[PDB]
Parts: sequence; structure tokens; C-alpha cells
Amino acid sequence: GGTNSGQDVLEVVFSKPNRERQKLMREQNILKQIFKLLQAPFTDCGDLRLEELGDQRHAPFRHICRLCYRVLRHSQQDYRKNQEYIAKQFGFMQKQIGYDVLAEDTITALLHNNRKLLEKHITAAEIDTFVSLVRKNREPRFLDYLSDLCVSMNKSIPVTQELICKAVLNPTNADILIETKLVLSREEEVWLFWRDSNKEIRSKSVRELAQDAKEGQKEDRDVLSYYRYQLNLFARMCLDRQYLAINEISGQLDVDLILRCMSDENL
Repeated sequence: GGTNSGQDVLEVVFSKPNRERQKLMREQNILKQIFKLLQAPFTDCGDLRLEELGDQRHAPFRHICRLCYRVLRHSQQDYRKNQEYIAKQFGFMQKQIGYDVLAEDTITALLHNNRKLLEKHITAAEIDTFVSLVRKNREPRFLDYLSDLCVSMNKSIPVTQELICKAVLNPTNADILIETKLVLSREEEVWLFWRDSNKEIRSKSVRELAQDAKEGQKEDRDVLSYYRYQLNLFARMCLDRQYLAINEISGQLDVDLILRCMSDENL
């Protein structure tokens, strides 16, 4: 409902985005043609997203893909029908969160404090293909993009929590863990396991990471952030009486081990 004044990616007037008009963009097949326009260039270059067509020459060509996602995001604000219409086409939108087509901002808005569409649109197959070579990879921003749809609602969604608690650690694949096991050696400080996803585990220590808070290697930079992100995931994983992920995480990181890290050490 605004007027042209400059910097069209502004998103500032979130007062009342013309419910009678975002009804029109669903009924008049506008949102259908936007989905066709997104997958058209990739089918053009196939018979290419960033691995082969990630060059700087495609600066205005990708300016329409980040506008299509922007107008997709503006269509579903405070509107259930548009939200479920977009979430019915969630299958191919999953391919491109981590890239520069601005798909990460729109996908968070669909899962923000909604009950019924979230508990029915997301299935176990989506999680199983969602723990693919993205959880096999780095950058745990996509991991807390898992975590905000994990349980993060008003309080303690009871439908999808058992759907996610049998995927991350059953089995233990997909960037396995950062395994703290109270190794009881040279009192008896903990030893955590982190790997480069190529070979044997190759864990220096957690004590070497204490002096790495000021400077160090990039892997030493982000291993603490990855551990913190999955620990936030583990904290917000249960939140309630959930038997299916309460005994695996009880023997692992038991009462002595969780309290041993309540010390005054440099973190």
C-alpha cells in the first residue's frame, strides 16, 4: 500500500498490508506465476545456481529472484490462506535457503508462532532430506534455522518435537556430535571431539580452545560457535515432558559433567 520513494527493499510499513489485496494475489494466480518464474531459469541452464553460475555478471539477473521472494514474504503477513498456499509449495524452496536468493528471510516467517499449518506441512521426509549435505556441511546458521522450527513456538509444540527428536541423534550421523565424554585423563578435564568431515576425528582439546578466544585458526574460531548452537538446540529440544529424548541425553552429559563446566574457566 505504499508509494515509490526509493530503496524498494525496505519492508518498513508493517501496519496493515491490504488483506483484500493479498487475497487478490492468491486468487488471480499471481503467486502461481512467481513459482514458475523461480524454477524457470534453472531448468533453462540445466536443459548453475552458484557452483557454475555464481559469477558477478549475474547481478541484475538475480535481482528478480530476490524480489520474488520479497513479494512472497509480503503476501503471507498475518494471513493464514497465503501462508498455507506458500507452504504447499515448500518442496522446492528447500533447495536454496543457504544461497543469495534471499530465501532465508521468507522461510522463517512461515514458521513464526503458528500451530496448525506447521504441524501438518512439515513431515519426516522433509527432515530426512533436510539433514542432507547441509548438516553434512558447515555454517550452523542453517542449524538454528532447524532449531527455530524445532520446538520454538509460544511454548513446547507437542507434534513435531518427536518428529525431530528421532532424526538428529537416531542415528548419530550428519556432523555426528561434539562428543564430551569425561575422558578421565590429564582434575580430569573434559575432552570434546570435533572433525573436519574428511578423516579420523582429530580433536586437540577443549583446553586449547581456552586460549583461542582471543585469536586462532578459523576452525578454532567457529568450533565454539557450532558447539554453542547445537547446545542451544539440545536445550530447546526437550523443554517439556518428552520421554523420547530424555534418557539418551541423561547418561550422556550426566549431572557431574554438566556441573563440571559450571566452573570459572576461561570460555
